[PDB]
Amino acid sequence: DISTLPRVKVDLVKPPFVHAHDQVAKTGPRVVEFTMTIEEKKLVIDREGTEIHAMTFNGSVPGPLMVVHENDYVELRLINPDTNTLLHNIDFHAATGALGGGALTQVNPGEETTLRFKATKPGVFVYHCAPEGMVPWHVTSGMNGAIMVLPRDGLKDEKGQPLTYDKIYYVGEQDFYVPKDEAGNYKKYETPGEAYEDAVKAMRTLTPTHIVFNGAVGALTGDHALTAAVGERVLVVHSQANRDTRPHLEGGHGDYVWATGKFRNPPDLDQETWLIPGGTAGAAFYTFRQPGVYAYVNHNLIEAFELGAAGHFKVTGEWNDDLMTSVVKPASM
Amino acid sequence: DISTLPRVKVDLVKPPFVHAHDQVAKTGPRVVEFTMTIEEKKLVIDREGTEIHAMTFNGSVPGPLMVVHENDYVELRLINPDTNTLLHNIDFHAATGALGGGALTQVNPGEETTLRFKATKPGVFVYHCAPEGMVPWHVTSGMNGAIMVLPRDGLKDEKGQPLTYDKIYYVGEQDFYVPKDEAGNYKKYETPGEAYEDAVKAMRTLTPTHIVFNGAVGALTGDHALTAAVGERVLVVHSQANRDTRPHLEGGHGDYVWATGKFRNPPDLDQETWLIPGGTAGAAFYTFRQPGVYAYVNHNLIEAFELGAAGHFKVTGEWNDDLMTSVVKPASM
Amino acid sequence: DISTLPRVKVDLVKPPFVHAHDQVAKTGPRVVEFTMTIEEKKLVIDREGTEIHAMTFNGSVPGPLMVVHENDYVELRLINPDTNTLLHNIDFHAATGALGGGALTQVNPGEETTLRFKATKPGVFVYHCAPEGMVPWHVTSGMNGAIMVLPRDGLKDEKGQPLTYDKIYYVGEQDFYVPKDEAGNYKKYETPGEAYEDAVKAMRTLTPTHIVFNGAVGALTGDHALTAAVGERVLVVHSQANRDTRPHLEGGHGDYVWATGKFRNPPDLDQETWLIPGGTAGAAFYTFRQPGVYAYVNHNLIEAFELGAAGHFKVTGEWNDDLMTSVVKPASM
Ligand SMILES: [Cu+2]
Ligand SMILES: [Cu+2]
Ligand SMILES: [Cu+2]
Ligand SMILES: [Cu+2]
Ligand SMILES: [Cu+2]
Ligand SMILES: [Cu+2]
Repeated sequence: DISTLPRVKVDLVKPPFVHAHDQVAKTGPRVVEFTMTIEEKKLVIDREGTEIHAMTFNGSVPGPLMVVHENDYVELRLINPDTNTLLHNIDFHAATGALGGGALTQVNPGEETTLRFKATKPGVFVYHCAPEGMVPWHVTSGMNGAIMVLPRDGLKDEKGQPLTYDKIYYVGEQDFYVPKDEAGNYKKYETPGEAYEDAVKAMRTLTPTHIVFNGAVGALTGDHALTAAVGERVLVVHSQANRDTRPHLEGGHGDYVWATGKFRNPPDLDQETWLIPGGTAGAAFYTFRQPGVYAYVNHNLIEAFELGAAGHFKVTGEWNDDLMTSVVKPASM
Repeated sequence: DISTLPRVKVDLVKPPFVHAHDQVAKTGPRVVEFTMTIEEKKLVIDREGTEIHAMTFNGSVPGPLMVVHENDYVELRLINPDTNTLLHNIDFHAATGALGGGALTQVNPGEETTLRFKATKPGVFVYHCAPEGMVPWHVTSGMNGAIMVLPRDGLKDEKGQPLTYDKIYYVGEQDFYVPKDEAGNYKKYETPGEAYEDAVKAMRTLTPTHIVFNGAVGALTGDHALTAAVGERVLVVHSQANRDTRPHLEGGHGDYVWATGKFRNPPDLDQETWLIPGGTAGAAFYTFRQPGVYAYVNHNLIEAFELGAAGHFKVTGEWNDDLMTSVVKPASM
Repeated sequence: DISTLPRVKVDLVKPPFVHAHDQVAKTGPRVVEFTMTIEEKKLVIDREGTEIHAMTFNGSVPGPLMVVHENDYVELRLINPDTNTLLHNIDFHAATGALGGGALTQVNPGEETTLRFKATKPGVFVYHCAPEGMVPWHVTSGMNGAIMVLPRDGLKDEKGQPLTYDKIYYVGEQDFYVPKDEAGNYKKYETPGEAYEDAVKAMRTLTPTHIVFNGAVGALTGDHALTAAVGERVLVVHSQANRDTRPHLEGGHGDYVWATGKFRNPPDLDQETWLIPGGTAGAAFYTFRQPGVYAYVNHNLIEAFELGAAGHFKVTGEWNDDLMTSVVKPASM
């Protein structure tokens, strides 16, 4: 059966960008092959130069977004180079059985494996490392991502009508728990393991030191701000593998939102803010109507502006005065 | 076009009360004019006399609830008297563009401005101050409120049938982060700015010192308890601009609930408790069936009874023994 | 009227098990009688032998799950033996009036009472102790449970079709706040009251020391793991009376989920993870398709694997290679 199915290999791209794909499937079910390389590396996450030892899928935090269609077969080749120091594996929330594949993908440095699973349920799902005994440590070190399983006939609105996006971005939100000394300064380590004992103590406080989008404070700002134009329909996929988040587009809305990310359910309309539970991926669809800068944030504003969970959207186009206008510019009474 | 539209001016009232309005619009679209004055003032929030320097819209925490209809134009005159010390602005989650209006409403003390925006989406929304660089500080100082955009034909249930309320109350929940000394006592300041550095440090703990309804512990109790009668249909609007909350009416339910507050979506039925994400406004509809005192609380009972997120509902009428009855009063075995 | 109704007495069983009942009612409305005895007792909650003074309904944490049908009358005899030291009562989120019955069920040690209420709304609800002045203390000491009010014609899917479960389990999640000394060690007490002052201080931190399923770390693991077989339809009822939780079945899904637990609403489909707000009970329906061990967890993995919110499901049957297969077992590159 499967031997008879067509196979296509796809090359992943770095978040927030997404690899090429078709919204409406043009072919029948296929075996979609992906390759990911685990990479333990140092990452500086803030403007003060705070450095951590991140555990990543393909060298990025979050790991890349995989896109397939309902009933396609996902075949992943997972490689753990001998330059790494820890055992890793992968748990797909999209898969059925063996801890999402975690029990079948345990690879020590210098090992590799290939897992295949049927994408039976449509929606956006979280995937993350989950080694027995140190699950939270690997997950909060940046080892998680997301996979999107699109219905074979694309997305639809609450009334069964087609929803087509012009652009898609993947925002991975990550909570970090950096160990601190007596005065409150962050500690630095030489190797991932040298941080273990301290890492566990920091996690137990349940209080993150940093909460970031795309691996670092201000990563989606400045020259890296997300872009769009008035009239463009954008789909924003957002994931949080360990903690709740409440995305909000300052100046806009979520026209159609799947907060818990499962497409067989009708979307919620006109959302101002939505709750994505820790360990879930959600998606929001919006058509830009005004140009300018938009602040895409986790709406616990302390987490957004003090901890790092904030990004920018830069939109081009003509301003619509009917929707909004300054009748009297700020002036002296 | 707009010059041709009828205009009506409305005077806001102090929460939990709401200004006069029509549920079902009796006129076509209009320009609804509101005026709000920013007020930085000292507020004591608990029984021990803990005092803070609140930043308010119209002198209250929360700011007043504005009510308009879908497709009406909201025109707000925002005044920042020269008696204030900080720059302020306003971000309407209900508006489209320029950070909800935040980028067009920056007023220094002694300045005023007038913004107009089209209320294109129905539902209850949060509005809050958002000055670049000190957003969380202003928001957690009490500078937020809510606006309700009613469908032109009023509220409807899950089956498209009309829902009419007899009473409406606005409960604004506020998380405060009061700086403390070594022993755990709250610090007092002379001016808002003298608290800034300390305020930022307290917020980063992500742990509120107080979580209150209507600006203070016990503000909606005693002589200020919310009132209703058996048979009355009540709509309770609840907002939290920065933190998640889980409202619950002890002794009752949310017959029809819009947890994320957007009316184009069908309400959730028979809710015991619902989650309102930080940065969102929700609404719950309930018909009282029993007289007595009801405890309206944030159902994280520590936040409710230890931190202050609890209010009272006092309902008059006849007790229904079919619904509930004490068969054997507490007595010695 | 009620005098004329048939009456049946039911004997409760210890969680995670549930007492015998019919999904589809075979009789008309009845008076369902239950008896519960309050029990203050010492409980060790972790592997290090940490001991607490729990306040329980029927000697367990959580209290037992009660099952009745819509419009049945629940009659509870609540006994507080003279061996107990505190006053207790019961608040049913399923009931209407008098604080869910809390105002009518205040019993001092050596007292008992009998309350009756009409189960007018279908769904799973939380019930908990709520004595004026020490509500959070009693609730976070383990004094809460849940009651399920099934529609008279059983559960149905999003399309009105019948949903029948073969097995049902009740998972009660409990957040504990154990007082600690200067070094971080847990304090031990002789009597419940001797812990009061310290208990209040620990709760105010809003940071649990333990978050467990069925009263203890690892309570639903090993020989006590939940069991099922491939092909079996299982309903998992989950409750949290004070704090939000985000259940997730590692290796599976929630085919049909009522996150806020009210059956008059259509279920959410194909959920990977769902949010149950503090003070709520939810239910998830799943048909096992693969054998093996599944990790049922609160998906804030720190709370799950460091604090104790994790259990096991052990499923028997034949492995399905179409759904998942290891193409290349972990091997040296
Ligand atoms: Cu790993
Ligand atoms: Cu906002
Ligand atoms: Cu301000
Ligand atoms: Cu309650
Ligand atoms: Cu009690
Ligand atoms: Cu997981």
